[PDB]
Amino acid sequence: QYAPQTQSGRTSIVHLFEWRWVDIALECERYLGPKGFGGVQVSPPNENVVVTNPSRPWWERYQPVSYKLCTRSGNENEFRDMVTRCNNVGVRIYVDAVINHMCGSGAAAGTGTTCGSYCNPGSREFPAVPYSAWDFNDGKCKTASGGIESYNDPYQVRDCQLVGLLDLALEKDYVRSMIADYLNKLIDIGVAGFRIDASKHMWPGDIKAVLDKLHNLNTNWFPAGSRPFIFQEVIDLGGEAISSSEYFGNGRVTEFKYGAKLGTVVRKWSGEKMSYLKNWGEGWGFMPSDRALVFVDNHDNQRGHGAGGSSILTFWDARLYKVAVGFMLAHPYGFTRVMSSYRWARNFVNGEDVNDWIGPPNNNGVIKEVTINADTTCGNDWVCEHRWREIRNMVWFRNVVDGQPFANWWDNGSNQVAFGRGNRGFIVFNNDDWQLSSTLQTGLPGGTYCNVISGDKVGNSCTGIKVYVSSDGTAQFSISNSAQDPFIAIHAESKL
Ligand SMILES: C[C@H]1O[C@H](O[C@H]2[C@H](O)[C@@H](O)[C@@H](O[C@@H]3C(CO)=C[C@H](N[C@H]4[C@H](O)[C@@H](O)[C@@H](O[C@H]5[C@H](O)[C@@H](O)[C@@H](O[C@H]6[C@H](O)[C@@H](O)[C@H](O)O[C@@H]6CO)O[C@@H]5CO)O[C@@H]4C)[C@H](O)[C@H]3O)O[C@@H]2CO)[C@H](O)[C@@H](O)[C@@H]1N
Ligand SMILES: OC[C@H]1O[C@@H](O[C@H]2[C@H](O)[C@@H](O)[C@@H](O)O[C@@H]2CO)[C@H](O)[C@@H](O)[C@@H]1O
Ligand SMILES: OC[C@H]1O[C@H](O[C@H]2[C@H](O)[C@@H](O)[C@@H](O)O[C@@H]2CO)[C@H](O)[C@@H](O)[C@@H]1O
Ligand SMILES: OC[C@H]1O[C@@H](O)[C@H](O)[C@@H](O)[C@@H]1O
Ligand SMILES: [Ca+2]
Ligand SMILES: [Cl-]
Repeated sequence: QYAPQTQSGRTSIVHLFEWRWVDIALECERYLGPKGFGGVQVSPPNENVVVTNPSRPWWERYQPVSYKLCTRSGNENEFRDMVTRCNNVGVRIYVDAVINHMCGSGAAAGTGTTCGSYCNPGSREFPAVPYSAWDFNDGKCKTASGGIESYNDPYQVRDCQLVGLLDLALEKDYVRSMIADYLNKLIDIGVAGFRIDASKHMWPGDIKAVLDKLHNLNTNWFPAGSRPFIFQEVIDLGGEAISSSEYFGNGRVTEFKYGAKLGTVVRKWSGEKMSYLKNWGEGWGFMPSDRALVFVDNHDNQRGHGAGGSSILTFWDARLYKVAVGFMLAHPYGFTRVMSSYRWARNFVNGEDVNDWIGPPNNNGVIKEVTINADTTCGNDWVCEHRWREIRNMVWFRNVVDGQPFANWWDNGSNQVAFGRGNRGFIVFNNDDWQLSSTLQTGLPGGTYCNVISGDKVGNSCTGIKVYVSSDGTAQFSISNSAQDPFIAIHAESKL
C-alpha cells in the first residue's frame, strides 16, 4: 500500500481535475508518457447526484448515488479505454474513492442523477447499489443536529454527517463488501490505486477491513502479487483529536502541513524565511517520508475549502507557485502530486470567494474538450500547470535525481537558498529583494548545463540560461530579484 506502483523511474502523480476520460487517454499518449509523469489522479468515476442550485458545481461529484462508472467525465467504455491506453504508455491511474458517504440527505428523491439511477435520500434508499436505511450511521450519531459539531470528539467525526452527507455504516460487512466490490472492479480494469476520500471520517479499522478484500493488481501491467497504492485524505495540521498516524497501517496519508507551511514560508508571512527550510521534512514535525503524499495545493484548498487558508499558493500566484512547486519536486521528502486545474471567475465578497462552486469549463453543462495550443499550453480555460515548462522540467528533475541524498545546502541567512541531490542535480532560489551573485558548490561533475527552468536542452545547445560548472563542482549563479522565475535548476541530463 505504500508503493505507488508507477513505472520504474517515474516519481510523480498529476491530478487531472474534472478532465474527461477521452482527454486523459490522449494526454497519456501525447504527453504524460513521453514526459515521464508517473500517473494520473482522476475525479470520482462513480455516478453522482445532479445539483442545479448552483448549476453543476465541481462538488456534486462527491455525492454518490450508485457505483456505476457513468459521469460527466465519461461512461464505462471510455473509462476502460483510458486505463488501458495510459497503462500501455507507462502512466498509472489512481481513482478518487468516495466511500464514506452517499449524497446529501436533503437531496430530493428522483432520477436527477448522472446516469439516471433512482434514489431517495430522505428514506435512505439507493436501489442501484443497493443500500437502504440500515446501511447508514443515523442511529449511531450522538449529536442533536446529526452532523459533526466538534472535531475534538473522534466519535462525531466518524459516525455523524460531514456537511449533511448520508454517512455509511462502515462497520457492517454488507457495506464493506459493496464498497470492496466497486473497488475490485476498478482494480481488475487496471487501476493502480486509490485516494480514499474523507478518510478522517472513517475508523482506521473499517478502512482496513475494506482494503483486505482488495484484489492484487492486473498482471497485464503489474507483477504478480502487487498490492494497490493507497493514499488517505486526512487533514491534520496538529492540535486536534484525530491524528494522521492512526491511518499509517492502511497506506500513505496526505500531509496537509506541507503546503500550509511551504506557502507561508515562500510568501514570507509570520516571520518565516526560506533559510528555515534547511531541515524541511521530518524536522518540521511532518510524518515519515515513506508515509506521506505531498503537494503544494489540492482541489479543495486552491479554492478556500479544506485546510491551508490564504497561505496556500495556487496557479493564481503563478510566480511564487512555480518556486514552491520547484522546491517540492527537488526535495527528497515524500511522494509528490502535481495539481492541474481549470480557471474560474473568482468573486470575493467579505474576503470569501462566492464563486468557489463553479465546475469545469463547459458548454451548457457538458464538459469542454482539452485543446492544445501550438506553444503546448491548453485552451478552453484548462490551466494545465503540468505543461508549464518550469513544472514539467522539475517533474523530470525528480526522476533524474531519484534516490540521491539531500546535499550541499547553502543559504544567505535570509531568502536565498540552494541544495543538491547527490551528484545528479542542483537547484538555487533567490526569494530576497536583492541580487544573487555567488559561486556555490554544486556537487556536480564539471561541464556546461542547461537551466531547465528558463529553457530546455535542445540538441547540443540550451534554449535558456547555461551554467558552466568547473572541475571542482563549483559554479556561479546570478539571479536578479526581478527575474521572471527567480530560480535555476540543472541536472545530469541537462548537461551538454
Ligand atoms: C451536502 C453538502 O454538499 C456540498 O458539500 C461539498 C463540499 O463543499 C465540498 O468541499 C466537497 O467535499 C469533499 C469531501 C466530502 O465528500 C471530502 C474532501 N475534503 C473534506 C475533508 O475530507 C473533511 O475532513 C473536511 O475537512 C475539515 C478538516 O477535517 C478539519 O480539521 C478542518 O480543518 C481545519 C484544520 O484542522 C485547522 O487546523 C486549520 O486551522 O483550519 C482548517 C479549516 O477549518 O476543517 C476542514 C474543512 O471543514 O472538509 C473537506 C472539504 C474532498 O477533498 C472535498 O472535495 O463535496 C461536498 C459534497 O458535495 C455543499 O457545499 C454543502 O453545503 C452541503 N451541505
Ligand atoms: O520542529 C518542529 C516544528 O517545526 C516548525 O517549523 C519551523 C518554524 O516554523 C520556523 O519558524 C523555524 O523556527 O524553524 C522551525 C523548524 O526548525 C513548525 O512550524 C512547527 O509547527 C513544528 O512543531
Ligand atoms: O510550456 C508552456 C509554457 O509554460 C510556461 O508558461 C506559463 C508561465 O510560466 C506561468 O507563469 C503562467 O503564466 O502560465 C504560463 C502558460 O501556461 C513558460 O513560462 C512558457 O515559456 C511556456 O511556453
Ligand atoms: O572561483 C570559482 C570559479 O572557478 C572557476 O575555475 C570555475 O570555472 C567557476 O565555475 C567557479 O565558480
Ligand atoms: Ca463516517
Ligand atoms: Cl487530497
